[PDB]
Amino acid sequence: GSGEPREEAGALGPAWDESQLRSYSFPTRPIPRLSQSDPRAEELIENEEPVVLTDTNLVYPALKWDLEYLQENIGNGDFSVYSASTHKFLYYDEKKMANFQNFKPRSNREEMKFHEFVEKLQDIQQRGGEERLYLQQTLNDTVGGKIVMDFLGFNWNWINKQQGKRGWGQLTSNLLLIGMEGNVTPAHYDEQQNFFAQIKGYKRCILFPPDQFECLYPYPVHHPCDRQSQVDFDNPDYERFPNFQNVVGYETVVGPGDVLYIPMYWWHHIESLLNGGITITVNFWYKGAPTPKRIEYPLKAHQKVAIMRNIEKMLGEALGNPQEVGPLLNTMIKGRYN
Amino acid sequence: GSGEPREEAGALGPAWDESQLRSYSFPTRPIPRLSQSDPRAEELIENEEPVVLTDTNLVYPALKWDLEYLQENIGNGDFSVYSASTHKFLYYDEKKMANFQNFKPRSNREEMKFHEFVEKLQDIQQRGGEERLYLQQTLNDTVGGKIVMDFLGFNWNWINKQQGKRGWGQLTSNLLLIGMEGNVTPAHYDEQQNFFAQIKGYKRCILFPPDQFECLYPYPVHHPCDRQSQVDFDNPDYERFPNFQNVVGYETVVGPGDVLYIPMYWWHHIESLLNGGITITVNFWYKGAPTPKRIEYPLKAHQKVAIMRNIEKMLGEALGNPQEVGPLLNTMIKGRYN
Repeated sequence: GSGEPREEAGALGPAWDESQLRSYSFPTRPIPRLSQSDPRAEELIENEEPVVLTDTNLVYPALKWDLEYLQENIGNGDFSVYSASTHKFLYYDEKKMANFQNFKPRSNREEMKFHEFVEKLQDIQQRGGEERLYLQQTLNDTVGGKIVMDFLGFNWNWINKQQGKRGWGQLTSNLLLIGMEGNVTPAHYDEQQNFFAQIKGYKRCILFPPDQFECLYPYPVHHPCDRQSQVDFDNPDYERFPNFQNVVGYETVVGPGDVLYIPMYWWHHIESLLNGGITITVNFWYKGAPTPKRIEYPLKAHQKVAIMRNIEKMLGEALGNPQEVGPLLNTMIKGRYN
Repeated sequence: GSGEPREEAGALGPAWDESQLRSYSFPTRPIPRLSQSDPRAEELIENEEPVVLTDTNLVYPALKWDLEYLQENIGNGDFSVYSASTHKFLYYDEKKMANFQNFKPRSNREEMKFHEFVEKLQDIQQRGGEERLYLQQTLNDTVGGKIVMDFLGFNWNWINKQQGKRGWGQLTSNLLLIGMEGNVTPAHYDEQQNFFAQIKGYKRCILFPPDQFECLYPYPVHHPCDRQSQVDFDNPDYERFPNFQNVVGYETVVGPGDVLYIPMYWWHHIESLLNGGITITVNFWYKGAPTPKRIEYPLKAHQKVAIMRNIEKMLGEALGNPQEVGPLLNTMIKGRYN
C-alpha cells in the first residue's frame, strides 16, 4: 500500500521499514509521488486529488531544524502542547461540550515554553512510552531571529503560485508540528486545501475520498468530535459501522523534503512511524476557491457532505436543542425512506 | 369509540347502528358533541382540538337537499366526479407523477353534468356494488337560482365570527360532496382549519393528532400521494409500519345538522356508513392564522411536521432529483443517529 521503503542517499539504508507501520483492517493504493514541474501534479491538484510533491523546496531552510536547534533559536513564547495517554490523539472542540454534557475529554492541552516541552518529552523517553505529546503552534509567534530567517527561506513564490493558479482564497492557518514515535491522529476531515511540509522524521498518511462518507461515519455535527470518524481503526466495530469493511484509501509515507496535497473534505489519518524518532512538519491550510453559482448535476460528494452538514445545523437551530436532531431524522425516515 | 347511536326524533329509531361501521385495528375516543354557545367549544377550537358543533345552522337551508332536488335546481355545470373500483378512494396530485414514474393511479376523475352523475350513480345501485363514485364540486358554479338562495341561507355570521375570532386567514376552499354507502377516503392531513357541514346521510370521522406522525407514516413529500398515510387501514402491514400498533384516534359520527372542526395538520379518515344511503356534505377550508414570529419551545407537533416537510422539499431542490432524497437521509443517519 505504502510501497517499498525509499533508499536513503549515500547508502544510508532503507528510509523506514514495514515493521514501523501500524496494522489496519483495509486495503490502500499509493498516492503518486511527483515533481512540481510535472504537468500531472498540477493536474491532480486541480482535480482535487492528492499528490506528494518531492521537489518544491517549500521548506528547504527548515530541513535542518531539530529539538536542540529549535529550543536554542526560538523565543520563550507559549507553545500549545497536546498530550494523550496513548498513541491516539483525541482532539476536540470545546465550544460544543455543552451539547454533549456526558462527553469526557481524553486529550489535555497545556501551554508551556519550548524547553519545558523538550523536557517532559525526554522524560517520557527515559521512564517510558506512557504519554505521547504533540506540540502544535502557529508560525506568527515572533520567535528567534534565526527561525524568522528560515520562515523567510520557505519557497513562497511556489506556494503562492498555487493559492492563485488554483483560485483558492486566504491562507486560513499555518502550524508547526513536532511529535513522537507512534503518534496517531485518528482519521478526520477539513473543509480546506491542505499542504503538509514534512521536515524531520517520516509520517504515514492515509486518505479517503469524500465519497467514503458512508463507511467512515463522522460524529454528529454538534458533537465536540465533529468531523472525525467514530470508528476505532485499531478495533473496528463492524456491528455499528458495517460499511467500514468497504473502506479503501490512498496512502503514502512522507519524508524530509516532501509536500503532500490533501484536497479539502478528504479524510486524512496521520501517524509518526514507530521507532522513527521525532517528526517535525509545517502545515498550510488555504480556504477553498469560492463555489461557482452555477451548480452542475449530479453533485460531487463534498457538495452532499455540505448539504448534510447544513441540514444538521439547521435542525439544531429549528428544534432549539441539538439532541433532538437524531430523533427527528429517524421519525422522518422510519417507514418512509427506510 | 363512536358511542351508542343517537335516537332519531319522533321515535324514528336509532340514527345508525354498529354493523354500519367498518372494522379497524385500533382504539378510539369520542370527539365531544357540543353547542356553539357552549364556552368549551370555543375553547377546543382555540386549542386546535376537534369538536362537533350540533346547533350552528351553518347549513340549515341545505338540509332539504337531495338528488332529485339538486339535479332539478342546479345549472348544467361541470361536476368533477371521482370514481374508484372499491370503497377506498385513492386521490392523488398529478403535478407529482413525474417524480414517481412507476406510480399507477387508481382513482379516475371524470367531468360530467349533474344528471349524468345521478345516472351512473343509480346504475351501480341496480347492477351492483362495483364502483363507488364521489362528486366533489366548489360552491361558485353559478348554479340554479334555487341553490344560490340556499347557499345564501347558510349561517355566514357564525362561520365568519370564527374566521376572525380565531385569527385565521382567507377561506381557501369550499366544496360540496355527495357520496354513496361505504365510501372511504383513507386517512390524510391538510395544513388548514376544517369545518365539515354534514347534510344528508351519516359520516364516520376518525382523527389522529399531528403527534401521531410516527405511527401513520405519510408518503414522501414528493410523492403523488403526499400527505396520506401509507398504511392500508383494512390490512396494516406491521412489518413495515410497526408503530401503527400504537395509533389511537378520536372518532365520531356526523349527521344532518352537525359541523365538525378538524384542526389543521390533524389526520382525518372519512367513511359514509354502510347501508346508510347517499351522503351530502359541504366543507370549508380556512388558511391558518399567520404564525407568530416568536417561537416558543419546545415546538408543537405540527411545527416539526412543517420542518420535516421543508427539509424534504429542500433536498428535492438541492440534489436536483426527489429520488435521491431517501438515499441521502439514510447515509446521514446510518451509524450516526441510528
